[PDB]
Amino acid sequence: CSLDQTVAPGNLTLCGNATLFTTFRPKARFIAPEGWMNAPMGLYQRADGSIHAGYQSHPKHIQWGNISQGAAYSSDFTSWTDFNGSEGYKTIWPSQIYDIRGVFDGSIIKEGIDGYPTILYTSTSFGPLGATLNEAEGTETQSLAYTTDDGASWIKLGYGAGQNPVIYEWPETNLTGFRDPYVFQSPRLEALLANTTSITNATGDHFATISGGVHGDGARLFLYRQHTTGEFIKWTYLGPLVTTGYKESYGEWSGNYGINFETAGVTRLNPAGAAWDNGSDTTAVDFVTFGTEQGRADHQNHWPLWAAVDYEVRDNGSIEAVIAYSGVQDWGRSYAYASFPVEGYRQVSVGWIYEDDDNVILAKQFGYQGAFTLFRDLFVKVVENVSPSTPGLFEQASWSTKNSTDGMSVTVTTLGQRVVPETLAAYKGNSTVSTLAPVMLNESAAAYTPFSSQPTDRFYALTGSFEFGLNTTAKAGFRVLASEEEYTDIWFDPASENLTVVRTASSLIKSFGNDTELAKVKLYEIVGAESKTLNLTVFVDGSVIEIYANDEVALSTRAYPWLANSTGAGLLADGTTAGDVVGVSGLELWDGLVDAWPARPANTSQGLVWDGPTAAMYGLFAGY
Amino acid sequence: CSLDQTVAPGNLTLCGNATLFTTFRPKARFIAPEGWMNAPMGLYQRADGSIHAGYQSHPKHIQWGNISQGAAYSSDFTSWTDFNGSEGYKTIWPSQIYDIRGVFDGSIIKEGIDGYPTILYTSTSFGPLGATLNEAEGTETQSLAYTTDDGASWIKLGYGAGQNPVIYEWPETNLTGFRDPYVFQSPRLEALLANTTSITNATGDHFATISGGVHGDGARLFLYRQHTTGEFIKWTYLGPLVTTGYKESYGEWSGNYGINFETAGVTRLNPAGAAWDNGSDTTAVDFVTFGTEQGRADHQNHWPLWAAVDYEVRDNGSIEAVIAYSGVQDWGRSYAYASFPVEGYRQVSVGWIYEDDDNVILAKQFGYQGAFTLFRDLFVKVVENVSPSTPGLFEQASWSTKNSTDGMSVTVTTLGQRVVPETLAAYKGNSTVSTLAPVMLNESAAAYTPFSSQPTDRFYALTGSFEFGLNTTAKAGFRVLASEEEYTDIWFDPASENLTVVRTASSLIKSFGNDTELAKVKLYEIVGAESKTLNLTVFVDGSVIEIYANDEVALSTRAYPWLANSTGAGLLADGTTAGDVVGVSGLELWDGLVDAWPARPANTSQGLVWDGPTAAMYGLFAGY
Ligand SMILES: *[C@@H]1O[C@H](CO)[C@@H](O[C@@H]2O[C@H](CO)[C@@H](O[C@@H]3O[C@H](CO[C@H]4O[C@H](CO[C@H]5O[C@H](CO)[C@@H](O)[C@H](O)[C@@H]5O[C@H]5O[C@H](CO)[C@@H](O)[C@H](O)[C@@H]5O)[C@@H](O)[C@H](O[C@H]5O[C@H](CO)[C@@H](O)[C@H](O)[C@@H]5O)[C@@H]4O)[C@@H](O)[C@H](O[C@H]4O[C@H](CO)[C@@H](O)[C@H](O)[C@@H]4O[C@H]4O[C@H](CO)[C@@H](O)[C@H](O)[C@@H]4O[C@H]4O[C@H](CO)[C@@H](O)[C@H](O)[C@@H]4O)[C@@H]3O)[C@H](O)[C@H]2NC(C)=O)[C@H](O)[C@H]1NC(C)=O
Ligand SMILES: *[C@@H]1O[C@H](CO)[C@@H](O[C@@H]2O[C@H](CO)[C@@H](O[C@@H]3O[C@H](CO[C@H]4O[C@H](CO[C@H]5O[C@H](CO)[C@@H](O)[C@H](O)[C@@H]5O[C@H]5O[C@H](CO)[C@@H](O)[C@H](O)[C@@H]5O)[C@@H](O)[C@H](O[C@H]5O[C@H](CO)[C@@H](O)[C@H](O)[C@@H]5O)[C@@H]4O)[C@@H](O)[C@H](O[C@H]4O[C@H](CO)[C@@H](O)[C@H](O)[C@@H]4O[C@H]4O[C@H](CO)[C@@H](O)[C@H](O)[C@@H]4O[C@H]4O[C@H](CO)[C@@H](O)[C@H](O)[C@@H]4O)[C@@H]3O)[C@H](O)[C@H]2NC(C)=O)[C@H](O)[C@H]1NC(C)=O
Ligand SMILES: *[C@@H]1O[C@H](CO)[C@@H](O[C@@H]2O[C@H](CO)[C@@H](O[C@@H]3O[C@H](CO[C@H]4O[C@H](CO)[C@@H](O)[C@H](O[C@H]5O[C@H](CO)[C@@H](O)[C@H](O)[C@@H]5O)[C@@H]4O)[C@@H](O)[C@H](O[C@H]4O[C@H](CO)[C@@H](O)[C@H](O)[C@@H]4O[C@@H]4O[C@H](CO)[C@@H](O)[C@H](O)[C@@H]4O)[C@@H]3O)[C@H](O)[C@H]2NC(C)=O)[C@H](O)[C@H]1NC(C)=O
Ligand SMILES: *[C@@H]1O[C@H](CO)[C@@H](O[C@@H]2O[C@H](CO)[C@@H](O[C@@H]3O[C@H](CO[C@H]4O[C@H](CO)[C@@H](O)[C@H](O[C@H]5O[C@H](CO)[C@@H](O)[C@H](O)[C@@H]5O)[C@@H]4O)[C@@H](O)[C@H](O[C@H]4O[C@H](CO)[C@@H](O)[C@H](O)[C@@H]4O[C@@H]4O[C@H](CO)[C@@H](O)[C@H](O)[C@@H]4O)[C@@H]3O)[C@H](O)[C@H]2NC(C)=O)[C@H](O)[C@H]1NC(C)=O
Ligand SMILES: OC[C@H]1O[C@@](CO)(OC[C@@]2(OC[C@@]3(O[C@H]4O[C@H](CO)[C@@H](O)[C@H](O)[C@H]4O)O[C@H](CO)[C@@H](O)[C@@H]3O)O[C@H](CO)[C@@H](O)[C@@H]2O)[C@@H](O)[C@@H]1O
Ligand SMILES: OC[C@H]1O[C@@](CO)(OC[C@@]2(OC[C@@]3(O[C@H]4O[C@H](CO)[C@@H](O)[C@H](O)[C@H]4O)O[C@H](CO)[C@@H](O)[C@@H]3O)O[C@H](CO)[C@@H](O)[C@@H]2O)[C@@H](O)[C@@H]1O
Ligand SMILES: *[C@@H]1O[C@H](CO)[C@@H](O)[C@H](O)[C@H]1NC(C)=O
Ligand SMILES: *[C@@H]1O[C@H](CO)[C@@H](O)[C@H](O)[C@H]1NC(C)=O
Ligand SMILES: *[C@@H]1O[C@H](CO)[C@@H](O)[C@H](O)[C@H]1NC(C)=O
Ligand SMILES: *[C@@H]1O[C@H](CO)[C@@H](O)[C@H](O)[C@H]1NC(C)=O
Ligand SMILES: *[C@@H]1O[C@H](CO)[C@@H](O)[C@H](O)[C@H]1NC(C)=O
Ligand SMILES: *[C@@H]1O[C@H](CO)[C@@H](O)[C@H](O)[C@H]1NC(C)=O
Ligand SMILES: *[C@@H]1O[C@H](CO)[C@@H](O)[C@H](O)[C@H]1NC(C)=O
Ligand SMILES: *[C@@H]1O[C@H](CO)[C@@H](O)[C@H](O)[C@H]1NC(C)=O
Ligand SMILES: *[C@@H]1O[C@H](CO)[C@@H](O)[C@H](O)[C@H]1NC(C)=O
Ligand SMILES: *[C@@H]1O[C@H](CO)[C@@H](O)[C@H](O)[C@H]1NC(C)=O
Repeated sequence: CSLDQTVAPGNLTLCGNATLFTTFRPKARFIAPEGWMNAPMGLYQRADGSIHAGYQSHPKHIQWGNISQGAAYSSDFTSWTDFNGSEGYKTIWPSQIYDIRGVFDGSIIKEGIDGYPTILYTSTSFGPLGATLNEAEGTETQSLAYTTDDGASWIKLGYGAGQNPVIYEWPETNLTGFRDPYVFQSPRLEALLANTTSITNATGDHFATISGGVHGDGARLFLYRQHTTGEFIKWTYLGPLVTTGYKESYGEWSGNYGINFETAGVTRLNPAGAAWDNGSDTTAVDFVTFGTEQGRADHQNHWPLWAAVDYEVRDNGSIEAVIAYSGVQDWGRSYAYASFPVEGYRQVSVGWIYEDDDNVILAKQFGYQGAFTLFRDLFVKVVENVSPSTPGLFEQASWSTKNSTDGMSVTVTTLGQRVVPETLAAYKGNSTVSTLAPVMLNESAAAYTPFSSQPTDRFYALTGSFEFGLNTTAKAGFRVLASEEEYTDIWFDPASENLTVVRTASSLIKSFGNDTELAKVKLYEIVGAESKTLNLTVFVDGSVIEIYANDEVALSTRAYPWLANSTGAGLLADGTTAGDVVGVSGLELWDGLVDAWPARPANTSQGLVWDGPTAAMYGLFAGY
Repeated sequence: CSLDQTVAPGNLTLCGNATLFTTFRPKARFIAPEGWMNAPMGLYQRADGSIHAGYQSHPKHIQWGNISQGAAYSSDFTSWTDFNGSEGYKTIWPSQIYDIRGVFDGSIIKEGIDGYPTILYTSTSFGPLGATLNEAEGTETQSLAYTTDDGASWIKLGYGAGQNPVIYEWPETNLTGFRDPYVFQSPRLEALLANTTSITNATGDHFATISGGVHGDGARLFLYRQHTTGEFIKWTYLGPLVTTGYKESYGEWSGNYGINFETAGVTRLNPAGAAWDNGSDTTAVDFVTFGTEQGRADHQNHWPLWAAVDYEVRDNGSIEAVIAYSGVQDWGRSYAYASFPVEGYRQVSVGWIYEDDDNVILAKQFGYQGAFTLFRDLFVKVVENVSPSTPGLFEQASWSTKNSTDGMSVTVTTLGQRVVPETLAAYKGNSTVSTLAPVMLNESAAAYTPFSSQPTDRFYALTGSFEFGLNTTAKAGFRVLASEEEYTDIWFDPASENLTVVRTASSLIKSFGNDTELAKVKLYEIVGAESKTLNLTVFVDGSVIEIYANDEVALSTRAYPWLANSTGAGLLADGTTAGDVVGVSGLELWDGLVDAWPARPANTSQGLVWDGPTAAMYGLFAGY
């Protein structure tokens, strides 16, 4: 096997384990030291202000199995340090009959057992497990563990009656799934339920949702309430919080609700960030975020969605979250978004970006799979003075509209997402920053125009504001990871409202995915404006391309160019003329970003192992 | 609930957990501190000469489950000390996907991994498990662990390819079972296989049997050989060592071979004890000991058997053990005999005595279930100058006969069993010993004649030699645990050759078993003798009654009299007359025996617990 990146790639399947470890690997984001990772889990801000991040982990393997919590910490979301204990960077692992099949996703009770941070997680045991299988009660249960050393280790409650698992009875029959407990406090829900606590006897200050669905009848998010404040064993099922139909879609801007929910969370936001009011803040909005499965033909059958909801109290002392509008958290190769509270009235969200090697052709050669997204502040995005002639504005798809008294302008409300400012500041400050001159794209514009300053490697950020005419048919955007022979094109086409990532030339290596990514972006036209603007920011980090538009739309994807010089970037233009012009301004290149794992050497592989012939006998894990 | 043992028992099912802990509990033998125990395991003589004894254990429960190795040690087989570590008296427990369903029986490689004592044990995982179920490959595998601290703790090899489990492929299809690996060295088998090692490539100095069978086609003992000396991962299947038919019986003296073997072992003995010759000792005999299941209507469907075998070498480099004669290791409520080598050319055997509460009526009230038998030296019993007119002598059922040159006398050979002398010496020396006058049982004999000295509690031993006429129809024996209203009768009836334990009056508590126990005993008549003699020794230890006849026949059973004064003992006589007389001599009572667990308080209960509703969901363990 040749690793010569100045010539065409050979047959890379002949290369040894982890021989391509550094070739495509992100350096500026959260990623496991090696091996398989998936969903973020156990996220919390520790007492010292640092962030604890857990993740679903299978060290020394490149497929899922024996799933455990790997963990690390950071003071700024950006520069991280691994925990190191008796199980390396793992801090929770399968060890008991109730969780031996996997320590699945879980979330944090900050003041839990004996006052310590406490995780409620899905403990899995034997049997068919999956939304398309005939799962039985007991295969997925919910269990507790607590930490006396700020996440270096966790102590599980004992197995048995009145101990672990703490939630095991299915709340309804024929579930498609029963996992991913999300624990949260909610002055809002407490106020809504306060007149019904005699019906249920549940008066605790923590709520928990469990994600699932019902066979043949769509997804469900089940709401539990802690029975008594300061006691963590008894959780009382109230009722279904979110109920959607079998492969129901709210429309083109909203993905598809599939057959089963995963990793669902509940939050309340206002324009500044997290809102902890009881309903009295008229600017605050209740949101649910959730993954759905089997409602999508590609992207591992997974949609990471969100919905704004209006809560209604049922007669039996439960809550119906009625969906008001519904959107997409990320349109690309990401899933399993977890959100958590951060000091200063913030709610921060992070997800998992999977690879684009679904046939597992070069996974062993990588020696790892997966990374996180960047950490994102959630908030209510409010756009004032929106023109009523904005096309499709009153579909109110993934946004709400409020007319002015005179009917001449509209206020638009939707979910806002932006990269946490700590990361943007660290990235910019550690990079070589080039502030680029504005560019008018007209009849003289080439299809591709390289920036006047170029990246030096596969670790950079780009930003720009693209000003379009209101009736434009021109397209513009950014080309990244570019040489003559390999490149990835990020286009926005205002006439169709489509942001695309064209990957037909992303790599000479043909086994990686090359399908076109697509997001919908609504340019809310402002009253009196004779143009409409797209603010586009792109992070390039090894193989990750993570795109943000207007602090609203996110699209994560993957590109794996072979050639060492496929690092360039610049502007894309199509159909720009003397009359149909695209003005690009606020252009900036940040070359280098940050080394996110300063204590790690370049190659943190420990090799790969095979579980042997028993893996197929047990039938639980691939074994590699 | 009343614990008044001076009046009739009330409804004892109303009593709390462990309220009857001391009432019926053995004090002079190996028993767990509390809870459930079954099979002995991991038996070995440590480097300091002490004995390490493991056992199948489920603390704080009174039914089987989460099965683990509990352990203790002794310098003399008699006075024991518990290990105490992070898991109390447990030293191996379910902890990995491959053994999470139970750490089943295993045996010791004394010089194993890195020179340390090493256990090869059955590691169980999920799925139907049992001889009457449809078990699949992987549910029972065989795994290694080693100890660096003389049995205080064990370190398992890692899970995976080339590590644990080390034996997982079924050697034949449709097995009824695949467990209880018995590792042993054998100069005999090495010599027999030495000319065939090119066929198999297996040249190690350790052999291992695995116990099982084939659906519809009887039991099997599978023989493996360590592939290479000093290496413990690779074990090569040679072939079936013992093959018996579906519920085949060798006859009235031999139990029934059932459908599946459990806890099988292989040894070689001579008249003095263990034999380590290569075949050159003409006095040595090869033996297999084994449990069988589903060949018996009662006694938990279990026979603990043994067979003398003659080894034949197969063309494919394996061994057929052809059964020469076949007997019973214990005729009562015991099973799961394990044997192990002890210094001074000894092979020592010990089994598990279960309770007689098969409907689980008072198990919670006990707070424990099970004990060991006494430890027994195995040897070849040889009886010289046997008269050819001994009835049924040439059936050669569970013995062999060799005629003298002149045909006027016979040498009889069979398996000998006797209590280890360390235990007999300690028992006698710590007891109040009464040497009783000989008694002729004739026309004046009462049905029951109390001994001139009486026991003071339920912990004593009796011995006597009963001399019968060659054509007697009289019966005699011992009554034990006796008051006016409760008693247990041990009879021998030479005319039928039956040793019985009649338990119709054993207890006023009606929920315990009351069926009559039965053993066959052959009194080998000596040339020139005008009488035949039964040497009968009985140990009474709480509820255990353990009977030995002629250092050959063993019968363990249970009696649970309620009354505090049901402790007496004496002679039984039936049909003795002026002409048909039974002479009893060598009579001795040992009152008190030994406190086998001197560091333990009287009540070592830690209470009982319930696993909760998930026990029924997982379906593996009762949960209590
Ligand atoms: C099948 O069998 C399995 C094996 O038996 C079984 O698993 C075992 O289950 C039991 C029962 O649930 C578990 O026991 C619990 O353990 C908890 C602690 O767990 C952590 O620590 C242990 C032991 O720690 C040591 O040993 C290891 C090994 O050598 C070392 O690594 C450590 O350094 C440490 O060593 C020191 O201590 C040793 C002696 O113990 C010394 O020898 C040594 O020199 C050192 O000094 C670890 O083994 C655990 O690891 C395992 O589990 C983790 C996950 O948790 C895994 O990641 C890991 O891989 C291992 O599998 C773990 O790290 C105990 O806290 C717990 O005791 C509490 O609960 C019980 C009730 O259940 C009470 O009786 C008890 O009193 C305790 O409750 C009190 O305290 C807590 C807080 O401390 C309070 O919340 C509570 O309210 C209560 O308060 C009381 O006291 C207060 C203070 O005084 C007072 O204020 C209050 O008022 C009140 O009175 C319990 O002992 C055991 O860990 C499992 N073991 C394993 C290996 O899994 C399995 O379940 C069975 N399966 C089935 C299906 O049945
Ligand atoms: C799902 O995930 C699970 C979790 O990841 C996974 O289970 C884990 O599997 C791994 C991999 O198999 C296991 O790792 C092995 O561990 C062996 C030791 O195991 C014992 O000790 C550990 C750790 O001990 C400490 O930590 C605990 C907890 O705090 C304390 O209680 C102890 O006191 C002790 O603490 C000290 O050390 C800590 C740091 O480690 C310090 O922080 C602390 O301050 C103290 O100083 C225990 O956790 C184990 O307990 C568990 O298992 C037991 C049963 O074994 C249970 O009863 C218990 O409940 C727990 O479950 C246990 O007690 C290692 O020996 C082993 O490493 C050897 O093998 C690997 C290859 O596999 C080699 O890479 C490595 O080099 C070692 O091999 C060398 O050494 C041996 C002899 O020592 C030689 O035989 C060998 O040939 C080789 O020799 C080499 O070195 C020689 C010397 O230099 C040289 O001469 C030679 O030439 C040669 O070079 C390995 O690390 C891990 O234990 C499992 N953990 C658990 C919790 O189960 C599970 O499998 C996964 N499942 C699936 C389906 O995938
Ligand atoms: C003495 O020791 C015991 C341990 O053995 C210990 O714990 C008790 O253990 C017994 C079992 O021995 C448990 O009994 C079972 O209880 C089930 C119902 O339990 C519910 O109601 C109870 C009564 O109010 C509550 O106490 C329970 O609370 C505990 O558990 C919950 C979790 O559910 C936990 O949140 C709490 O904190 C408590 O820990 C609980 O709410 C019964 O379903 C079960 O019934 C079986 O057994 C009966 C008697 O044999 C039958 O009548 C039933 O039909 C059924 O048995 C059948 O058996 C067949 C054959 O196997 C099978 O095929 C059928 O399907 C069926 O199962 C049983 O009665 C008891 O709950 C438990 N108590 C606890 C934990 O508090 C004691 O605490 C200990 N005492 C002391 C003082 O220490
Ligand atoms: C690089 O990293 C790997 C870990 O990923 C590590 O270990 C190797 O891992 C691979 C899997 O990635 C193993 O491959 C499998 O091997 C099976 C046969 O193995 C036997 O032959 C080998 C070749 O001589 C031996 O090396 C093996 O020895 C080891 O294992 C034994 C225990 O059996 C142990 O005693 C020894 O000590 C060694 O540890 C062993 O004797 C194959 O059956 C298996 O085949 C599957 O995959 C193929 C390729 O995809 C297909 O062609 C097959 O059809 C089959 O896949 C199918 O998949 C579908 C879909 O899932 C399924 O439905 C079908 O049923 C079917 O399964 C596979 O090839 C490899 O054995 C293992 N090597 C080891 C442990 O040494 C490497 O060591 C590491 N390299 C380095 C240098 O570190
Ligand atoms: O680690 C468990 C936690 O992860 C979640 C959230 O993702 O559950 C994920 C889940 O499967 C993930 C898995 O499967 C996906 O990809 C497959 C191949 O394209 C596709 O067929 C599946 O429909 C899709 O779910 O991802 C990897 C491959 O990327 C694959 O090996 C995994 O199965 O994990 C559970 C058990 O595998 C599944 O039920 C579940 O969908 C969260 O819900 C869990 O807590
Ligand atoms: O601990 C596992 C090791 O023990 C052995 C040797 O005994 O396997 C025993 C075994 O079952 C023991 C068990 O069942 C017996 O009693 C039942 C009730 O009378 C009867 O129906 C069964 O046929 C008989 O096997 O004993 C207790 C009750 O005394 C009961 O709970 C147990 O099942 O353990 C395995 C799993 O339970 C069985 O497959 C096996 O027969 C040894 O072979 C194991 O290493
Ligand atoms: C990039 O590398 C390729 C292969 O070495 C080469 O053909 C090309 O000219 C290089 N330079 C570029 C794209 O500027
Ligand atoms: C409360 O009512 C809802 C709507 O009928 C139902 O789905 C839920 O199961 C009920 N909650 C209970 C029974 O706890
Ligand atoms: C909102 O404004 C638009 C444009 O003026 C108008 O068509 C629509 O009827 C208004 N809606 C309401 C509720 O007044
Ligand atoms: C570089 O990044 C580090 C780690 O995130 C950060 O702490 C530091 O402030 C950055 N340097 C700058 C902004 O000069
Ligand atoms: C824009 O995207 C939609 C999917 O939402 C698709 O149907 C349509 O064809 C696209 N149009 C163009 C011009 O890209
Ligand atoms: C034994 O105890 C019972 C009940 O207290 C009593 O009736 C009997 O007389 C006692 N004495 C004996 C058997 O010698
Ligand atoms: C050796 O021969 C015997 C008798 O045919 C057979 O049962 C056994 O499986 C053979 N051993 C092998 C194939 O290893
Ligand atoms: C053994 O001795 C008996 C009695 O003398 C005789 O009947 C029998 O035939 C003898 N057997 C042999 C093999 O000589
Ligand atoms: C009493 O028993 C102990 C423990 O088995 C033993 O060591 C001691 O020798 C015995 N006492 C005698 C024989 O006097
Ligand atoms: C002796 O035991 C056998 C069972 O081996 C039985 O068939 C026979 O009836 C018994 N006879 C007497 C008199 O007890």
